[PDB]
Amino acid sequence: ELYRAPFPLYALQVDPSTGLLIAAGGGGAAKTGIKNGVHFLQLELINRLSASLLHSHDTETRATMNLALAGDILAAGQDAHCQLLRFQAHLELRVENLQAVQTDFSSDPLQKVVCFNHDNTLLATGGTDGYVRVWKVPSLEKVLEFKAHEGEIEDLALGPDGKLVTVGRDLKASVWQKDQLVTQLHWQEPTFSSTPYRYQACRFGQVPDQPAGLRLFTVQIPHKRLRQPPPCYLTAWDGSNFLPLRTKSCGHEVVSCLDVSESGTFLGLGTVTGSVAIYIAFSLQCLYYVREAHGIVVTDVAFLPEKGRGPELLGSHETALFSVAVDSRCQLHLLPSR
Repeated sequence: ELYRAPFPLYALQVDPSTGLLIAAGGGGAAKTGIKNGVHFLQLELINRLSASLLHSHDTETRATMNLALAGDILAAGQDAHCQLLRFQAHLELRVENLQAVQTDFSSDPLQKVVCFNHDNTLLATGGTDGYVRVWKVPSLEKVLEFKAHEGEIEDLALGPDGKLVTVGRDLKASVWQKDQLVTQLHWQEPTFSSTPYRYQACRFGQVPDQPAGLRLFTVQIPHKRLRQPPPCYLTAWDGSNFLPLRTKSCGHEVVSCLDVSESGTFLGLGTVTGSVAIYIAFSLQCLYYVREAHGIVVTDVAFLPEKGRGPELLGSHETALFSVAVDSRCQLHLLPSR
């Protein structure tokens, strides 16, 4: 393992400019110290890539369940709230709290996903109540609010030219312009189909050097767990036209997380069983798979950035995926050179 935190990990971000690995989680059973927080780790090449705790930011009783990063600002989902933090280096790290706002309002509320728009002027959130809410940054003035799904929101993504994709437990995947529905994705719709599929993740990526480059990547999983579970699928969509270009089965292990490299070249997957995979995004070809790399659900994955401090750390290797899990561990996954 690269790092073992004092609590189960739920979310990961890698800052290209500072070279910091930001791992967040909670629900840790510990007498004194810390049960919930965000840990900032300095990545340093040594003799071999290595991680080291720089700053431990305590979140009191609130487990950080998701993260988004925008320059020096970190947005952190905690219970039914989104908290903002500013972080800067000097090696010391100064971490200021900024505003927070409640983003979910069910009878058992929880924020499930957060991300920025491109210019980091807006923040979009989604949770158990089915409402997408959009907030100005850093003021957290609410600018939009609308019902996106009839159940919990599982993921969302702000794409280029303003488009928002959302996926819920209501089996629908919806594409929005502000609060207006542009279209839905209809992949999900035989007679003896043992289970319907639901979309579990959604990410835009811009595949570099490709003229038909703009993509939306989704993951579909069986809605019901079955004795023999059917496979999960990874689907590449045209990012502008929303046509399904390629659908690849990606195993019977339930996919728990997706990430696209900053470049748009690579996809990372984690599963409920703790497995980790790297795919080539243009063709959905698996480059790397390790079964049960963790003991338990992989909660998030994140590539080493191709810009900033990343290249120096990567060395001869082609890319690096970090994974985190409920086992409180952060693993490194290196692709071979060339």
